[PDB]
Amino acid sequence: ADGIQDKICIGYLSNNSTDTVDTLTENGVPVTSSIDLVETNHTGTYCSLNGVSPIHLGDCSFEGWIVGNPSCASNINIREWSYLIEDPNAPHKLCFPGEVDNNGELRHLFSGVNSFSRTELIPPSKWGDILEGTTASCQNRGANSFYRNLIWLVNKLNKYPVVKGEYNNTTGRDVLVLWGIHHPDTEATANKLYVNKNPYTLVSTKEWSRRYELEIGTRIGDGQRSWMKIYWHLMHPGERITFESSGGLLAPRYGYIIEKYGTGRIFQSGVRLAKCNTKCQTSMGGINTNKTFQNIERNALGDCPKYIKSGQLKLATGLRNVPSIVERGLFGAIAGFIEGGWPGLINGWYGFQHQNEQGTGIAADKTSTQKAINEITTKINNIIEKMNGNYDSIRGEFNQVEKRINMIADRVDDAVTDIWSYNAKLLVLIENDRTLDLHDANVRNLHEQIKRALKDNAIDEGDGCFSILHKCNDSCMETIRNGTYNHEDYKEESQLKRQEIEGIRLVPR
Amino acid sequence: ADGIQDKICIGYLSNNSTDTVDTLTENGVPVTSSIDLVETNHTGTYCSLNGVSPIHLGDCSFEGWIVGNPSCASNINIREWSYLIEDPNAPHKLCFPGEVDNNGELRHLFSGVNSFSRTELIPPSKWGDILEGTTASCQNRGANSFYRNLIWLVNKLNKYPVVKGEYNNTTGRDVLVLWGIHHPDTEATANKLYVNKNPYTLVSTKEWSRRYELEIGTRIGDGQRSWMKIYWHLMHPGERITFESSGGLLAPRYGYIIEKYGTGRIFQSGVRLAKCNTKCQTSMGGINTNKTFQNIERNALGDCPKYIKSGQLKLATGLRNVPSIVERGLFGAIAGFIEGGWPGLINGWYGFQHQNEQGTGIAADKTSTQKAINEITTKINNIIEKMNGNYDSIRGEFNQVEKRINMIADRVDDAVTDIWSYNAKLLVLIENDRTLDLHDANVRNLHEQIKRALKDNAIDEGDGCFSILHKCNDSCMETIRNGTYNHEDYKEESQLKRQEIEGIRLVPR
Amino acid sequence: ADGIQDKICIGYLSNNSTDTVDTLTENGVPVTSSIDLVETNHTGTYCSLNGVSPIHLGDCSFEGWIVGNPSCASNINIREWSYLIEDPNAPHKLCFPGEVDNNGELRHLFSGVNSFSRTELIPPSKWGDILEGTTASCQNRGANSFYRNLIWLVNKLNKYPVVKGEYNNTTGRDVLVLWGIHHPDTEATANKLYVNKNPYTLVSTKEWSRRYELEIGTRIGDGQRSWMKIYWHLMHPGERITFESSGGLLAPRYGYIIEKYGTGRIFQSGVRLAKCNTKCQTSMGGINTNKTFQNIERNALGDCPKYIKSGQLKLATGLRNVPSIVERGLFGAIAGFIEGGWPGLINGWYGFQHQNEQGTGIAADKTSTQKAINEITTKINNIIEKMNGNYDSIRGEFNQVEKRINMIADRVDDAVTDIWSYNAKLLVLIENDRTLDLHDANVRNLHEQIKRALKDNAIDEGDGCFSILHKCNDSCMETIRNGTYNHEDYKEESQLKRQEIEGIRLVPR
Ligand SMILES: *[C@@H]1O[C@H](CO)[C@@H](O[C@@H]2O[C@H](CO)[C@@H](O)[C@H](O)[C@H]2NC(C)=O)[C@H](O)[C@H]1NC(C)=O
Ligand SMILES: *[C@@H]1O[C@H](CO)[C@@H](O[C@@H]2O[C@H](CO)[C@@H](O)[C@H](O)[C@H]2NC(C)=O)[C@H](O)[C@H]1NC(C)=O
Ligand SMILES: *[C@@H]1O[C@H](CO)[C@@H](O[C@@H]2O[C@H](CO)[C@@H](O)[C@H](O)[C@H]2NC(C)=O)[C@H](O)[C@H]1NC(C)=O
Ligand SMILES: *[C@@H]1O[C@H](CO)[C@@H](O)[C@H](O)[C@H]1NC(C)=O
Ligand SMILES: *[C@@H]1O[C@H](CO)[C@@H](O)[C@H](O)[C@H]1NC(C)=O
Ligand SMILES: *[C@@H]1O[C@H](CO)[C@@H](O)[C@H](O)[C@H]1NC(C)=O
Repeated sequence: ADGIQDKICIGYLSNNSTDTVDTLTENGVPVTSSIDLVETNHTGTYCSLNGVSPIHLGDCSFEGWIVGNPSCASNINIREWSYLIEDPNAPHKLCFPGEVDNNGELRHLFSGVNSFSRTELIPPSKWGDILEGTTASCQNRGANSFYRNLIWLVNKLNKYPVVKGEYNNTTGRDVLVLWGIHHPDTEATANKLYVNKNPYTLVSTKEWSRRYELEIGTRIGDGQRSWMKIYWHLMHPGERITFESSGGLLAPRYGYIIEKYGTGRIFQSGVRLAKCNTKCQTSMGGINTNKTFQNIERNALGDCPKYIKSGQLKLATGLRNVPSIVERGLFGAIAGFIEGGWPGLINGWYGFQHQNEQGTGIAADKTSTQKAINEITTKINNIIEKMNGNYDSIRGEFNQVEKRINMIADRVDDAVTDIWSYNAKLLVLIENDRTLDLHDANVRNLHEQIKRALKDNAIDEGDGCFSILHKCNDSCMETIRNGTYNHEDYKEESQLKRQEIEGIRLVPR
Repeated sequence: ADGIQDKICIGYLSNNSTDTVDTLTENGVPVTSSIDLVETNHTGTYCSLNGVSPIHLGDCSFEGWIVGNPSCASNINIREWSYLIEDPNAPHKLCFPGEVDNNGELRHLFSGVNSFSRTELIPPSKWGDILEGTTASCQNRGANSFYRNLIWLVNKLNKYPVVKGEYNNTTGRDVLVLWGIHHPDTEATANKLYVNKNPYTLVSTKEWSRRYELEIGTRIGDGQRSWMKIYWHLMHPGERITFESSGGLLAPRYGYIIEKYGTGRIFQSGVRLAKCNTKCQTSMGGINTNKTFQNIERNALGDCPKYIKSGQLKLATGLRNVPSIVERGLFGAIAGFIEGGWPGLINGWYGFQHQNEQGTGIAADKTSTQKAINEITTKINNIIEKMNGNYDSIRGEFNQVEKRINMIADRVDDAVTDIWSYNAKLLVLIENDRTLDLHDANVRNLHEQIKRALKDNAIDEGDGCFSILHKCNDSCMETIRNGTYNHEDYKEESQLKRQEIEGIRLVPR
Repeated sequence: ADGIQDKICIGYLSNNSTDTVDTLTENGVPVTSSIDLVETNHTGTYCSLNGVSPIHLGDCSFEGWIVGNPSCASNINIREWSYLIEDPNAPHKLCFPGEVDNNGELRHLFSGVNSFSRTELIPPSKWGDILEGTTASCQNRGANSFYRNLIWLVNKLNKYPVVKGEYNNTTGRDVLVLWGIHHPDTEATANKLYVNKNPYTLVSTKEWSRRYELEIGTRIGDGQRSWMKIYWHLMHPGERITFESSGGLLAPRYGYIIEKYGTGRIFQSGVRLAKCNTKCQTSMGGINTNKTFQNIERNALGDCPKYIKSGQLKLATGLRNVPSIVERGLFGAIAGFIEGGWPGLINGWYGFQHQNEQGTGIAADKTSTQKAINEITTKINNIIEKMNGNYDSIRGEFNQVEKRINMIADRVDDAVTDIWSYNAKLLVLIENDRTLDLHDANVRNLHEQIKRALKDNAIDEGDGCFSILHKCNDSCMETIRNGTYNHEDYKEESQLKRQEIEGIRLVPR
């Protein structure tokens, strides 16, 4: 074949790429590397959350558990929980027919509590010459009993003196106090249990006072015609609460001393509780990741990636080194192998390819490729580390009659997810174009430094290569790659060669 | 005239620019085309919403309609609605002076409902040896009557036996049950209507229980001194509800089986209900658009563009082809005509203008321009189609005494709008710079490919044009345009011409 | 030193930088100037808010103030407030033991009130033949007294006739109406004060009706064993309210006409009230800035920068004029002085540096720099001026029992702040890359312009400079700078010089 000038090319060195990204302007762009911004894996189980175990309520509802239905696990030894797991259809709810007042708010406050201790508020003896009602509805191991937290005060010897009890919160923390009223199905039952005419109960702190009378009538709860209503109050430190009754009162025995609460979630049973720990629990499973987005489950609690409605989002890190870059004046070469291999993050080289009489080869330019790795590392770290806010669900606990406020809370969570989801999808598409164009600008900048060093000693072939107008052996090549080439040294030889080339004619003149 | 070299210019072809955009860095930039991102057109009427008609409550309030004020249109035949339209001063509210308990919640749940069916819960005969009170306050076809949904139980022959009724929700769906209590103005009226001393009403499900006694005294509603309180509960499947009364109960007759509810809005009357269908209904009119933003009305319901506080936002799609582009080394030509017309999205071509002895002309480069159309299309489709979230108002239904929560919910809607408003205004400005810059970059790329083809056979005039150093007739120009021109074919002629040009002296040596 | 050709260099003229910023891809980039996007300075005091004074409740709680505890300053003369400052341990609350119903809602609506006036609802005479109860718990002006806004109706001559009174809202505005019920500690006290058996109060509008009976028993408030409960209603124009009692009513005397309410905040005492005015009040102090973000305090009210969780964010405006730009083909010079000084926005100039046999000098290119100032100004103004939404806290007032809605509101506030926080941090990083890159493109364009004018009469040195192939005295330099230089003028000279330099040999041939 005809003789050819020695040649040096500046551009990309990499292997063949398989994995593509999308950019705002282009689809299915092959690049040498990328990262996934979205977490899709999870444990598929309920785990501890940041070292703190949840409580699985098993066969019991929250209400049954918190009031102390003796068919439920006692909470005498509980110290903390991160979240609760509850069976919507748990069999053991309130053992004796009744309801809990404001129980959506109570669920929300006990969804997680970081410091919890059950405490005896008032000893059973304080109420005086009374006895304690028990019921087959609320059995303890086959014996008739009652909620662990309350005392059903009833007549002794057919008398019911006025009873009184009080509790001062001296614990230095918040204390949950529970009490109730039993409403008889008949006047006969009321007369029998409580004796006194027009029984009343009066409960007060220095901030509020409530008075309760009996609401007589037949109800349709299972296993009883009468009915109980349960009430609660969270006392701040220094509060005082007093109870007085001539009949009806289900007296407070045990309360809960609680600190750092409302910090959990009531998740639904089904998914299994496993021995494991995660920094982000969702209803599908626990997530352990350094990714800042997840597309698994909107219902999430803890140190979480933001949920987004998205498929995977691949953030380009490497090079667009495909055959067609030549149409933009860029050079690239493909090679299964180099030496010291390819850099991890960008997979991985700006560099040179040469040809002279001694042969061919490729060589990386470490200094420029390092500035690129730094720029890419800086970009990725800024996108990731600046997302340092709070991204678990915006969510509350609500009961059956709180549909409006439940709906609006869930909508605001959805609206916040919509802003994040669009922003994430666009940032990635935009930044992918900017990263690919950044690699191009970098190699073009290297190409211009070479152009500048070669001056009139080389023809710019417009494809990222230079044809050198003198003999350029491996030592010459290495002076070009290492920035020490001096065009003066070869001026005589180069002007003679340029003259010779200028005179060649494809069709004879 | 003096001799001139044949010439080819690479750049923009288009007609005159009638369309200006703003960019992050410049105002009033003329471009050959853009698209509007914000919808400003609407029907000015209330329409069907994605195939589902609303209900115009006409001269009735929601309360009147829902309890069945006989002056209001029966809902016996209604099966569904997308939203409600209500006159805030409708004359027909509760016909007999009264109130509906928790009516904000009730409004919110009935704002729209996908499957609705009225149902007779309990036959009027079940209540026993009672009669039914009617009233001139509630006339039906001129006759004294009562709400369709309730039965005013009163004595028969100066007897009022205890009445009982119950309803088992066996429907597989949610059942709204309504009931009330009448509170006499005097003990005399209470004795006359209900007979029994201290009459009571007891209503209960297995989940809750309420007991109601009469609250006697004169009220100020129009046409009556007495007063009614209406109450409701939404039963889930399997629930059971019982009624018992010795006087005062306004007994349940008709309830409503409902599925997929709380999905609507209660819009205010004034704007007219037209025969039409839209995917997004606002209080101003229906919006039928593929735009993703609207600036018409914040109160919007359905598959909606997100409401933003903004003027129109023009996204540039076409070319910055103005005379001043030459200051940045770019060529452009303005033509009222080109064979085959201009492309739709960019309203302009990348391409060529030429001059030689045969004459002058312009020609589109189809390959480059097509690549641009793909890029702009992909860009637009991303910006638009990635916004597939839920952008109608974050809003609820609240009554007069629910001001705080209403205020808060509205502020959240507004803050969400403030996020999207800024994001939209800025994205457009930013993306317009990118788009106009991308077009430049694309024609600079063409110009460079030609530069590379012509090599030393053309002088780069720095204005987008090359002065060709040989005769280049139409055939030769087509080889340049179609990428087959071979500089070697004209090497002798081009060298001779260059030598001649270098020898010329404007001012004689 | 050897003879050198005359030279002109195109690029940046400025002083040493001393100012750094970060970009998405690089940290600590020295720039000639930047601006701070985040406000960090505040008054450290409570000020008037946009000309409207707050109210410092001093040693009274809001309840105590609004009901008119005589220990609290009278609000007879108040016309408005922008916000309230309250001691959470204020000693003067309700002077007689009691509670205010729905007091969190009340706090929220009175948090700031733009038009307020106290008004006499019902003259004391209306209630008929009763006397006014007073108490040492509520002393005023040396004597037992009672709340300013209420009258404790008690018997006269051991009779308590049924009292009645009404108020019609004909103010055209909303009117806050307060009433109460006294609950005796004993039957003996009830029979003594009110005489009648089973005393009742009936309070009704045309929209609702409430009946209150006495709740007898001993409470634990300081200084009294009985208890009062206080109620309110906000009447819209046209509303009518009626009161009737046979014992217990604390009758309404003064109410409040209000307009544009719910607009404030209840800040906590501590920070002192000062004679100042600002547009944005935070719990840390007043903020008077045109910046659109602040990192001072999340609890902020008014015309506010958005609170973000961020350090300072420095937006690049000036030039990246550092020695290493020459590696990217760019020229810059550093100088202390230039005729007329540096432009303030970018600090300072695109321009020229020359050298010939008359000496060396720099000169600004005013036309290209002004374009850059316009571009940056336009950028800044878009970023700032398009943030014209509402950015103070998403917040409400709640009482102690309203923990869940308070937590959820505060969470929404936080999640909105999290969006703006990430967005502001990224946007500054991204725009800084784009600003410095824009300045680079601008000077490269000026350089290309000069390149085009010099044509073959100059050697492009690839560092921003041109070696001119002829003598170019200062007049010649000036024709280059002002775009009148004509290469034809120096063609003969330049070709002779080029041919000379081509023949020179560093090592003799
Ligand atoms: C709860 O606290 C109160 C104080 O608020 C206690 O009542 C005081 O009891 C002391 C004697 O221990 C008396 O000297 C005071 O006169 C009482 N003060 C008041 C204001 O009533 C009460 O004993 C404490 N209750 C419990 C269960 O410990
Ligand atoms: C509502 O459901 C209850 C419970 O299924 C029905 O009461 C049952 O009625 C049958 C027929 O008389 C008796 O044999 C059962 O013993 C009853 N069960 C209970 C638990 O009482 C009741 O009839 C249903 N009511 C209506 C109106 O459908
Ligand atoms: C409040 O308004 C009511 C309703 O307008 C007034 O009651 C009317 O008083 C007029 C004038 O004396 C009578 O002729 C009407 O018959 C009344 N109508 C009704 C329905 O009551 C009442 O006087 C007003 N109250 C006050 C204190 O101004
Ligand atoms: C550059 O390469 C030449 C040839 O290998 C070598 O002799 C010289 O030391 C190198 N200079 C630098 C700075 O590495
Ligand atoms: C390009 O134009 C030349 C000159 O007219 C023509 O003969 C040739 O076939 C064309 N080639 C292509 C690839 O269109
Ligand atoms: C440019 O420079 C020349 C020489 O200094 C001067 O005479 C002339 O007026 C200038 N031209 C313009 C257009 O400013």
